[PDB]
Amino acid sequence: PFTIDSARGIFPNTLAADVVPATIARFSQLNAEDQLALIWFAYLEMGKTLTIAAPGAASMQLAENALKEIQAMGPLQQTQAMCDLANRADTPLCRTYASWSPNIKLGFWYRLGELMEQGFVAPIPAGYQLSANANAVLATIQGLESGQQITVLRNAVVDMGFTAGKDGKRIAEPVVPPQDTASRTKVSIEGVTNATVLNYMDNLNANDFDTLIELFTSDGALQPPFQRPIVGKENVLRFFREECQNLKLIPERGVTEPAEDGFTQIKVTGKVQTPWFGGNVGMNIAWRFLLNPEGKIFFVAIDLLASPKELLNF
Ligand SMILES: CC1=C(/C=C/C(C)=C/C=C/C(C)=C/C=C/C=C(C)/C=C/C=C(C)/C=C/C2=C(C)C(=O)CCC2(C)C)C(C)(C)CCC1=O
Ligand SMILES: [Cl-]
Repeated sequence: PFTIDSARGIFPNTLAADVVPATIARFSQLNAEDQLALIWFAYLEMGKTLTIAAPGAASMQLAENALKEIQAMGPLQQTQAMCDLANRADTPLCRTYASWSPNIKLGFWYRLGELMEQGFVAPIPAGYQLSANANAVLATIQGLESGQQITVLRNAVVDMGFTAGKDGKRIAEPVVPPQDTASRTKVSIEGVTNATVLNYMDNLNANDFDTLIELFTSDGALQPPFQRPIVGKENVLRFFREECQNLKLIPERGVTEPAEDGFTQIKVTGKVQTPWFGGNVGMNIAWRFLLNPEGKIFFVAIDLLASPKELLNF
């Protein structure tokens, strides 16, 4: 209850799926052309059983100029551009890409994937064989749960491009209006009646970010899977609006314990669906909340769990 960074240690029994950042770190080592081929291979294979939702209209408009620029290039330059992104080279295209929210980056690649499939953008060379390191990276990915697989792909997409500057322009999709109060569902969590936790889940499921942020302490933080804590209301609200639209949180069960100085720690496990996959992928998630004496959120971590055996009382 003293520092955000120390709160990261609550519920240390929770086995997170650290194969995901392990696998990203291996992937990130690879030659850029192998990075692109590996993801193309993983995307095609995944596409046999799992269809990516179409990118939204707003997102596509925001990426349109950059997409058109690539499509207008000669094939060799197309491949160079894609390699630039994967290598995190400093180019205008890479800087533009880095200004984008994850969803806009994902929609940019969705479009390129389609164009590569159709042959209008330079495809991976015919009969391309992955490097030794890359083949093993792909094998690891394909052995993971689908929730882990899609998190690897997202993290690979988000990592591309080049950031120059701390206060650079941030482009995101427009913010959706909150769900009308009448049509809102309420979660039920075995063992957990805590109104802060329940309001957290319900407000996020309604896209009600302005209500959600009011649950947090001024200095409070939210820690997304495999990322550092996002600290303070401005940054946490920004993150909700840019990256947390249209989720479906399906918490199942939890456990509630005292913490130092009148705090309460609560762990919840359940599933989450992203709008990119809907009900076809349920990620196994834990939430770990540290609530202050008045019930506001000082810290919440969201963990992708190593396996379903990590869900409480499987
Ligand atoms: C790149 C590339 C390609 C294309 C690749 C493509 C098109 C790839 C597309 C990949 C896609 C669309 C991946 C989407 C992943 C989304 C996830 C993991 C969302 C998780 C959300 C969670 C857990 C949120 C949970 C949360 C909860 C519960 C909270 O309580 C608080 C909020 C928080 C957010 C933390 C080609 C195929 C063209 C080949 C070349 C190439 O390189
Ligand atoms: Cl998402």
